[PDB]
Amino acid sequence: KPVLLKSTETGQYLRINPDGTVDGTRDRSDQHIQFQVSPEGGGEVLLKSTETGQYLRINPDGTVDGTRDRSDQHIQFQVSPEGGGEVLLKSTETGQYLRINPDGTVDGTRDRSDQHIQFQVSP
Repeated sequence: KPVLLKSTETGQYLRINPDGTVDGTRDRSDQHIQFQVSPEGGGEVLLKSTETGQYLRINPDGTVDGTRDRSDQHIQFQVSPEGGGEVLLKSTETGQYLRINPDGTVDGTRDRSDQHIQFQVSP
């Protein structure tokens, strides 16, 4: 089933836009905030835009975008329970956590103590 990925701090939902950019929004009418979680091998997941088919990618330089390249090694995530229903979403290849900043940009950070990397996943 499609889930939403909401940063607990800003109430912003992760969005992959058709043009490949990734950002945050509070417009729950946006069809582009729905994701399909699917398995990659035994312990990782992919986070796919239901509407566009793009996978969330954290690049080595910390930028976050969408790709349909299934061979990409920067689309695999580990989900860690953070207590209180919240989870962190960590890219396995680079050790970066997904972050939604207050200005609505989305990027990666290795800093596990950052307050903008906690997500609430809802159906």
